[PDB]
Amino acid sequence: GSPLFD
Repeated sequence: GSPLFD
């Protein structure tokens, strides 16, 4: 849901 933590 973000480039780093979904």
